[PDB]
Amino acid sequence: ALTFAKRLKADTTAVHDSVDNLVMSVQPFVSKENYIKFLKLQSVFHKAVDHIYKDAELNKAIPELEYMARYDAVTQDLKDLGEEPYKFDKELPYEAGNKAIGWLYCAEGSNLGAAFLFKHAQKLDYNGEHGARHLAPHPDGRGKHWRAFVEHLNALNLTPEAEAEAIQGAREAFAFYKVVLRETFGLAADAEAPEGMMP
Ligand code: HEM
Repeated sequence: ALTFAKRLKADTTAVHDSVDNLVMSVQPFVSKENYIKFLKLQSVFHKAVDHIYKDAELNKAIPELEYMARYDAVTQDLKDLGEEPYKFDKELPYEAGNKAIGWLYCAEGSNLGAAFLFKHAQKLDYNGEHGARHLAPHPDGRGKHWRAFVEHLNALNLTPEAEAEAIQGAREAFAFYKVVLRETFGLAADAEAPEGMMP
């Protein structure tokens, strides 16, 4: 990998796939009840990167970053389902520095992949205007919007030392996501999708 954005993906594809498999494994779209659990998980994760999107310094290296946050859309999705705002039990990670960049990558990247989730959400009468607001595509199209975001990432001009932290940060973001998922769907700690399952 000769670029920052590509190295991130490279060092996190395995953990990313474990996330994809685990989410699918818990049947988020099998019922309104389960979907609600999926929204709560999403809520927590996006609440946890809300301070990163609105990060002064980061908004200098990346334009309109703050406006890319999906936390509100998720809370509104919860509203549409008859649920009041959800709040995590434990303490929410509040990452900063280069490791927080990894978290940003994780959250922003998840948009790129919400297409699949968006499609299955729409099978439950949940679309970008109701219930699946947080999954709808960026007005400019997931592809474009993302490739652009990528330029900004590769633009930070982080040193190998910096990337190392950001990448470790991206792994930790993916790890947290699974911790919340397990708790939200009532699984044991360290629970994973059936071994051998492919995304
Ligand atoms: C079962 C649910 C999920 C599915 C089916 C899924 C699927 C995918 C797919 C197909 C892409 C393709 C993007 C493209 O090349 O156009 C992608 C990208 C991405 N996903 Fe997932 N994903 C899921 C959940 C998540 C979650 C919950 C996170 C993180 C908390 C995550 C983070 C990312 C990241 C960071 C990227 C960007 C990868 C890159 O560097 O191009 N995904 N995902």
